[PDB]
This record gives sequence, C-alpha cells and structure tokens, in this order.
Amino acid sequence: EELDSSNIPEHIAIIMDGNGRWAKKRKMPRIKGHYEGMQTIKKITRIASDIGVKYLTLYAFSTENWSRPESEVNYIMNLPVNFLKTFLPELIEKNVKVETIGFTDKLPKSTIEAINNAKEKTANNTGLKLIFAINYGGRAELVHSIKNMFDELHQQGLNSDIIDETYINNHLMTKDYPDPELLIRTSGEQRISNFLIWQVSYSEFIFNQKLWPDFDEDELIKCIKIYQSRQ
Amino acid sequence: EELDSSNIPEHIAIIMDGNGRWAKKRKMPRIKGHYEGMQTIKKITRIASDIGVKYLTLYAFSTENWSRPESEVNYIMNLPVNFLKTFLPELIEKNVKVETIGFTDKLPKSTIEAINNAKEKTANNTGLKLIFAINYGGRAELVHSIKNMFDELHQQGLNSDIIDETYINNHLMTKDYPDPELLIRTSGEQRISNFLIWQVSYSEFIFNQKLWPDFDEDELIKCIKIYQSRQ
Ligand SMILES: [Mg+2]
Ligand SMILES: [Mg+2]
Ligand SMILES: [Mg+2]
Ligand SMILES: [Mg+2]
Repeated sequence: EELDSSNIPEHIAIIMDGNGRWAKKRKMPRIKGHYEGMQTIKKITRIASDIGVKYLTLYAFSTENWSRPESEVNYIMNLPVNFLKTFLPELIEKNVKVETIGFTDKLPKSTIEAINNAKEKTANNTGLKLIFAINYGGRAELVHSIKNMFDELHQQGLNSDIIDETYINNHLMTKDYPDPELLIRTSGEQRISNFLIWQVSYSEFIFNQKLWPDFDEDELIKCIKIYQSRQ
Repeated sequence: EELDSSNIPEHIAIIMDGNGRWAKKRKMPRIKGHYEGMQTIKKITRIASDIGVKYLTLYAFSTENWSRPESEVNYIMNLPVNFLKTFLPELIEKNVKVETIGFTDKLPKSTIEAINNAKEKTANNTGLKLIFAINYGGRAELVHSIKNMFDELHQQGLNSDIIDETYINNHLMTKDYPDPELLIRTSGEQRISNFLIWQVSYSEFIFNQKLWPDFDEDELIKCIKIYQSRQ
C-alpha cells in the first residue's frame, strides 16, 4: 500500500555504494561523485529524521573492483569530514546526534578534531542518531571486542561461562544501538562487504539499483515500502 | 553470456527456504513440502557436483513467520535424516563426502547414528563436500568458538595478542572450508537469518524468488550465471 508511518524502522543501516561508478560514467574523477554523495547524505538524513527513523548507520564504501574491498576501508574519501564541516549547523538545528563506530585513533589529528567537534556540538541532541562507520570492519570489530572481553574477564578473574550472545552485543562498538531492522546497499552490488556482520544477523536486506549519488528521499521511502510489504 | 565452466564457485551456501509456504499454497501439511524439498536437495547435489562445485553448505529453514526464526533452528523437519537414509547409496557412488556443522550433541540417539553412518560411509570420498548445517546459528557458533579459544589460550597460558581474523577462521565450525563465494536463499525472503554470519562477510548474495521445492538445476545454473555477470 502506502508508507505506514507507524511501522518505520527504528534503525536503518546503509552502505553508500556508487560514488566512484557515478563519476566514471560521466568521465569525471571520483571526487565529483564524492561531493554528490555528500548531498545524498544530507537528503537522507533529513527525510530519515522527518519520518521517524531513530538510528541511521552509514558506511561509505565505493565498489571500484569487486575483488579489492580493503582499498576502501581506510580510504580518505570514505570519511565524512566534508559532510560534517559543511552540514554541522543543520545537524545541530535538526536535533540530530552525531556518533561513530570503527577505528579512528590513527586518523589525522585534524580529522579527529573535526569528528570530535561534531560529536561535542550535538552531544545533547535527542533526535536521530547519525552514526558514521569510519575505518570499520565487522571482523575487525569482533576481533577487537573479543580481545577486550578476554582481558576484562581475566582481570576480574572469571571464566568464559558468562560469555553469551547478550554479552557480545554489549561489547561491540554498537552496544548502545538496537540492531538494524533494515540494511540497504546501493549501486546494485549485493554483498555486505564486512559491514555489521554480527548486527545484521536478522536484518531485512534491500539491494537498491541506484548509485548513491542518485539515491534520494523518494527512493528511501520506496525501500521502506518494500520492507513493509515483505512484512 | 553462458555458463563459464572455468569460473564455477568452489563453495556455494544455500538457505533452503520455502517448504512450508509451498505446502500451504497447495493446502497440504508442511510434510508434503519437506518431502519435495528433499528431492530438490538430490537434484542440486548432483548438478553442483557435475559442474565443479567443491563445497555445498545447506541450511534447512522454512520462513513461516518472519518474526520467529528460533522455531526453525532446532525443528525436526529441518533435519536431513530422511535425505541421508534414502540417498546415501547415491552419495557414496557419486563420490560425495557428507559433513555437518552445528550443535548435534543433543539430537536423538537414532538421529546421531544416521548422521554418523552417512559421514563414515563417505569419509573417504574426494568429490563434493555436502555440508548440512544442523541446529546451527552463526551467533551461537561464534559464542562457542570464543569460549573454547579462551580456554585454549588460558590453558596454554597465553594472552589475547594471538587472536586475529585468521585465528578466528581456524576456530569456527567451518575451519576446514573456504568461505562461500555465493550465498543463495530461496522463496524471496531477503535475510541471512543468522546463517554463516562471519563466513559470508564478502559473499555475493542472490535472493531467488522460487520456493525451495520448485528450485531446480536450471535455476541453480541461472543463479551462478547472475553471479558471473555481476563479475
Ligand atoms: Mg567517495
Ligand atoms: Mg563490560
Ligand atoms: Mg521442511
Ligand atoms: Mg586450536
């Protein structure tokens, strides 16, 4: 039917794929697609907020070569620095709370500052939680969470008997958020590329054909409608 | 183009969804769909072997209620007992090696025997590895692997520094198999429902619309063709 405003997913996760491809189709360097992709983030953040989404996890990843995803994980163009610097005022006004998951400790000093300022300035907002997965990988997340949990247990002198599914959820970088009911990936590529592998165990998947730069509010609504129709 | 016999995935994983739905459409009890689903397993096992697939992991799961997957995990009708008893001779002759992943220690004594006999009788085969995920869950698998790795490390008096991605792969129930290049799920439902969550980190996903009982050799080839076209 039409968009059911009373069944809007609390948490939508999106792999923003297509910036490079979009640029290449127009014989332009990837930076042009990176810029347009940034505009898509603004559009999607506003509409998500306006329809009731409470958590939005975005993973910047551009499929260049299907067999080389490692090149994207820590690539500068997958950073939301430009977005945060040019849209922060709006985020603040829109009651959006900025957060991040991933390994950011080794990012450029000026990058850490930009991200921290964004968080600090929106720390008190109570609306949509805009979560950027930066230099993130599900396997790396688990490996990291496993190491800590082990030390946390040994330090406290305990056995592995307390380790269960719930324990793991509370020790992932996503411990403060419910798992996404819906995972969307643009461009038509159908993989989760090591993104929230544990968290999307029960998520509904939607592989949207449009390139991230062309993805818009209308398309988002359509994805949620599909989500609602599939029950 | 056409099926490229030199680029056949080494490992295909399939969530055999649709047995219940298929039966319900025909106003028959699920057992009728369970039986036809068994015939699909035979068809798919033969063609997979005949085209060069080296590992085939099958997960019996029937989507009855999208919001209650726990009811399927340990349900008797998702056991391959009937399949193994009626097709073992063929498996032996076809040089197929039967294996399993999952928690089988608490299954009925007669069920454990049927599964063990199937394994024993095909233990020396060198062709397709037919892997049945029984009473299996990716999260449970990880929780279990994490517990052991911890004890294995403490017992040996070691720190968590040796724990990396590779270490985890070698301690999962799937340690002897390469990750699947392709994950297929029938019926049109698009979720991985806690199946091989770690292992499908980079897998290509194909959500085939046909119900498992209607899925056949032709459809499998088509899925692989799609896989090859998407590059
Ligand atoms: Mg980009
Ligand atoms: Mg803790
Ligand atoms: Mg069945
Ligand atoms: Mg070991």
